[PDB]
Amino acid sequence: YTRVVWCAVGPEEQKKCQQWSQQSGQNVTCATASTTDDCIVLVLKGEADALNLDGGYIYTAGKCGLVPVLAENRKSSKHSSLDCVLRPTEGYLAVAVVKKANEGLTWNSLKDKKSCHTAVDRTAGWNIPMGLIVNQTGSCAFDEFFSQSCAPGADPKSRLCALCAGDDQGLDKCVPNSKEKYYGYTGAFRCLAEDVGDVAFVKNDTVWENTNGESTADWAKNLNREDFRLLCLDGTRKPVTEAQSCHLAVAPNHAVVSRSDRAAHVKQVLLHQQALFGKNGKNCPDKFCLFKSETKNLLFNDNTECLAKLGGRPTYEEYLGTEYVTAIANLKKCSTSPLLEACAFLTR
Amino acid sequence: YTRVVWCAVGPEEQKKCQQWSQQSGQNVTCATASTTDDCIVLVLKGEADALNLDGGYIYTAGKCGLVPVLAENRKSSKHSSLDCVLRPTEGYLAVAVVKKANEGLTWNSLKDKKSCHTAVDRTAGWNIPMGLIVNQTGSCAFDEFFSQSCAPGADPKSRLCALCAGDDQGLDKCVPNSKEKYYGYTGAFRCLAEDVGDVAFVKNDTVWENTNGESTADWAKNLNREDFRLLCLDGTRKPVTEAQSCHLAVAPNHAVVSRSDRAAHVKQVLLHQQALFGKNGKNCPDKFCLFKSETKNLLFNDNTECLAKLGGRPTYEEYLGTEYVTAIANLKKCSTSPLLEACAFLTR
Ligand SMILES: *[C@@H]1O[C@H](CO)[C@@H](O[C@@H]2O[C@H](CO)[C@@H](O[C@@H]3O[C@H](CO)[C@@H](O)[C@H](O)[C@@H]3O)[C@H](O)[C@H]2NC(C)=O)[C@H](O)[C@H]1NC(C)=O
Ligand SMILES: *[C@@H]1O[C@H](CO)[C@@H](O[C@@H]2O[C@H](CO)[C@@H](O[C@@H]3O[C@H](CO)[C@@H](O)[C@H](O)[C@@H]3O)[C@H](O)[C@H]2NC(C)=O)[C@H](O)[C@H]1NC(C)=O
Ligand SMILES: *[C@@H]1O[C@H](CO)[C@@H](O[C@@H]2O[C@H](CO)[C@@H](O[C@@H]3O[C@H](CO)[C@@H](O)[C@H](O)[C@@H]3O)[C@H](O)[C@H]2NC(C)=O)[C@H](O)[C@H]1NC(C)=O
Ligand SMILES: *[C@@H]1O[C@H](CO)[C@@H](O)[C@H](O)[C@H]1NC(C)=O
Ligand SMILES: *[C@@H]1O[C@H](CO)[C@@H](O)[C@H](O)[C@H]1NC(C)=O
Ligand SMILES: [Fe+3]
Ligand SMILES: [Fe+3]
Repeated sequence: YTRVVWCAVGPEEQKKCQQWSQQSGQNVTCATASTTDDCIVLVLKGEADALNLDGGYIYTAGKCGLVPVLAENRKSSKHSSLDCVLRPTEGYLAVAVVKKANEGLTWNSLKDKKSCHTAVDRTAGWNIPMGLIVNQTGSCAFDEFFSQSCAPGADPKSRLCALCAGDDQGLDKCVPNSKEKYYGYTGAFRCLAEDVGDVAFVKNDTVWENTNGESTADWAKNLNREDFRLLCLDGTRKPVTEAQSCHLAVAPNHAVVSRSDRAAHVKQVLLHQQALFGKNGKNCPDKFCLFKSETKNLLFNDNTECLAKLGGRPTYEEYLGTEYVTAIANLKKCSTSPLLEACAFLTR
Repeated sequence: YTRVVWCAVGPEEQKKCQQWSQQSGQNVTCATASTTDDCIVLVLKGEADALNLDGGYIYTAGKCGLVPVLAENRKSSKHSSLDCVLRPTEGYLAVAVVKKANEGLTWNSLKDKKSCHTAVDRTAGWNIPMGLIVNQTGSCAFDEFFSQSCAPGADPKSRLCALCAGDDQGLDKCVPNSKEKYYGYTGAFRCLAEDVGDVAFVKNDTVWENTNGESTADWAKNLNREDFRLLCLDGTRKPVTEAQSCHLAVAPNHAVVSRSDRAAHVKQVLLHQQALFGKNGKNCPDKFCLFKSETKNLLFNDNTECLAKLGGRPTYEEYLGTEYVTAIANLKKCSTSPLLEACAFLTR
């Protein structure tokens, strides 16, 4: 079994993964589930080997005994010296984003507003904001804080899914995959853009990448980053240019996880797939580009330069950092997740 | 070591080999094992010298350090001028064959149909089809693709062996030798003919040789090649007459393999045995015919005119060709062979 089985979340990821397999000569093959949690179960059971996860999902994989292998790396501010694969990773910036023409809306007037979330359990979409809201209100009732939300992966019957749109035909509302119109960094921003929500919980990069002709998609085509502001924790609003002083927190980068027994194999194969199909890939763009989709962050973020090595011998705890682990642990006391309950005994 | 020890797969091949030995004055001697893999292990151990193999099996022999000696050669379309032994080899046409009266069945509707295979690891039976299926689906789960199969050599407990019938008393179901009813080119076609399966993976020649009174066997006696069609890769069906435009791939011809140290010896001896017992053999048909069995392609294909010389100094790679080698290597990423694991350990 030299093939590395990649877990694709949803049918759009599955098409890119099938492409990847064909061009990889089955050095990579595809399993699919409708959700990230399902894919974490596939890797647990050895029906799949790996997938690239948001840090919040890495927490779930970690509790279930999976390990981080390689981290997403985007273009930094300084070094063009060190190779991308050896270059220190820079955490992305979790921001709350509002329309500039919705004056009166601050961090402190968020209660019973409409929210857009990348999905439940994701770092910028959910762990960071809802962690802060629960901590500030001293209440576990984050499910009643917003009047209405789109938070893919929530209970589809609840107000947390009220604003989710699903497919073109409106099927699979609130399913935490890319077939849901408002799923992900893209989808949550599109949710704020089409004014379905008052606030979107996304990362700094998402705002830039979908404004001022930077995206070619018809909803994002004619968007100006002047029509948007960033809610800061100090109550103030600011332009999207001052993310560095107006962000909720710094997220650890999306990273690949595997079973321990498969990590070395998965690492070696990916370093080589990156060399062939990465940013400066021998076979990118004529054959296949690993880090490009229909600008819909399939398998990897489209802004991924390469997958980088980590420190020596890292656990999910070391990778995410003690602080973000404690913030997650605390928010999770207000909830139960099936996978966290199922796997709880492994790290207790 | 002037004796050439021939490896016979199964007891029917052993009877023909013993006959051959007797008539050869022990210029040829017989070893037997129950499977082709077992026979390749005998040659590895020096407990035998040689046998005639399908190209897929030649890949396994090759990885275990064996070399090709002489190729099967059947009647071509053009030259009756050049001697058979000097005449370029053409190589056979791997086809998917259906009943014409199973309308709706194309290459693209094959999933969870019933399949018939010559055996696991054979070129037309397995490598070509399952290579294409795995590449198209981007999945290594070829074992779950068909609902049920007969693929001799598969796990006898699995669905890949579900349709295999064994011997007349039903013993040794799925054993990859001629005692299994649906073993080989003949057996896989008989599997389609008796409607045990919806598709058979065989070569062009097998269809012709068992239809329109061409075979005298009771299952093949009353078969019309109008009641059969060829699945093409472009989705279309076609008559068995247009194999040239409706084939999965071109297979390298079955060929004799030996240890490197034994190739020249085995070559010299066989050229002479062919002269005595081949198609226009001095002693064929009054004493012994090397290229005739009880219509069971024993040791050699019955459609073999002679064994032909190869180009100067060919490896298994050069003989099978870079493209078919790549296809095999890629399908083998989805599997593990103990024999290939052992041989990697003891060729390095
Ligand atoms: C699919 O994966 C295989 C397995 O890794 C890839 O082929 C392998 O590529 C490596 C690295 O380039 C080769 O290693 C080389 O060894 C030679 C010494 O013989 C050295 O000169 C090179 O510097 C390098 O270390 C290796 O030959 C090769 N392995 C095999 C088994 O073929 C292949 O590129 C991948 N294909 C795709 C489409 O991803
Ligand atoms: C917030 O997100 C945006 C989008 O990722 C970040 O803007 C990016 O900033 C970097 C500098 O750190 C720019 O990199 C430059 O790339 C060009 C070539 O593309 C090159 O000429 C320079 O050498 C440099 O490396 C990048 O262009 C820019 N992206 C966009 C679309 O404006 C920004 O850094 C993030 N903000 C914070 C505070 O982290
Ligand atoms: C698919 O397989 C069939 C069966 O092997 C092939 O048909 C065979 O074609 C050969 C050579 O073209 C025929 O030989 C011919 O024999 C006559 C005299 O017997 C001679 O005048 C010709 O010059 C030629 O040598 C052979 O009889 C025929 N066999 C049958 C049973 O039909 C067919 O060629 C293969 N298809 C492709 C596309 O390769
Ligand atoms: C696998 O399929 C794709 C398209 O279907 C093709 O481009 C690729 O070369 C195929 N691989 C092989 C080994 O044929
Ligand atoms: C057997 O081999 C010897 C030695 O090469 C040769 O002279 C003889 O003609 C052969 N006999 C048969 C039956 O092939
Ligand atoms: Fe994230
Ligand atoms: Fe064959």
